[PDB]
Amino acid sequence: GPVPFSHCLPTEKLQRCEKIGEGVFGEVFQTIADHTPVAIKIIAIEGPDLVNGSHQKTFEEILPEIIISKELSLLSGEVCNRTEGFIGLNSVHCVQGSYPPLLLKAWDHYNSTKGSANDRPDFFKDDQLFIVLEFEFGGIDLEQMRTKLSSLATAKSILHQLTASLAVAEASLRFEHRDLHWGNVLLKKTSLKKLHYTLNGKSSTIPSCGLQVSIIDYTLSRLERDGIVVFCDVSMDEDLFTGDGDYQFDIYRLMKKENNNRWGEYHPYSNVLWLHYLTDKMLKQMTFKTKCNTPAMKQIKRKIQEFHRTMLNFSSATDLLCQHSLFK
Ligand SMILES: Cn1ccc(-c2ccc3scc(-c4ccncc4)c3n2)n1
Repeated sequence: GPVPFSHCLPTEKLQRCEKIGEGVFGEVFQTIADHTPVAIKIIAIEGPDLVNGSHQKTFEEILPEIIISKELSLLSGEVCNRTEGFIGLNSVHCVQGSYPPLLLKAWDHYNSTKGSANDRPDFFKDDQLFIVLEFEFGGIDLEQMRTKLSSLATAKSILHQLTASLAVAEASLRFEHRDLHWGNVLLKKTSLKKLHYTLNGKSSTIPSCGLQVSIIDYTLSRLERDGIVVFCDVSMDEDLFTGDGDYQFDIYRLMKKENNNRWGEYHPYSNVLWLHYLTDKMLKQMTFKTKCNTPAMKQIKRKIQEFHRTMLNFSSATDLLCQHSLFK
């Protein structure tokens, strides 16, 4: 059964913890094990207390996120349908105890530097259960990189990586992310010039432009094996479908329109919608350190604009990857 925090986070690992994200779900810390950054996602479960204004998940209610995390991580090791484009999962632990004071330290630093929407997680008792997910460190989200990318060539690499990753997960797992807003796309330096994927036994490469993309956050995600479907049933959620101020909140409505409010079904067109929303962010809200000044550059720009105009007439990330001119 469950282990103390110290089994996941021995002192040295606790001491190098630094907070890098948060949600209603809980907290994400970066730390170092064997000279290697990792991301620790910590989720309180099974307790009656509100956390960040919401009821804690049960073990059952958190299983889907663990299952989907695992399935997508394992694609990096598969043969017919292989991608590294989802965040690697290193380990999952069920932990019991009060929140480590050293994590409160890191939580405070973050709250005074960047400010938190969360409760200070200091009210947990020594019986409190958490799930600790240890992920590879995927880098920084596209939203925080709004002003940080080199050029629209980078934008194309990112759309290519995302399209291939989703297409491999479509082919393998009948996967839909269902929440791939620009907070859920992480970017990391790679020295690899070419990134590799395999779709239904056919291997290809994507120019990195120095970035490795990692997809994160499976809150809303859906996939299946041998006809067992893991999905988040939002048929009755009301809030999710009433946002505005961003194309993001249209996608929730366009998904529900596409799937007739049946979230158990496979509608890979949801992945096309999210890729459309991301293409839209690339063209409208990203600002690049270099514009498209030279001929070849304006070419790429027109191709991404042509992608923006055309991609919604494709049925899946698989259909885009295989049939869209952007990728040829
Ligand atoms: C199921 N799942 C897989 C990753 C995630 C997630 C959620 C929120 C946040 S906020 C920051 C990260 C993160 C950053 C860097 N490297 C990995 C994860 C993050 N990761 N959830």
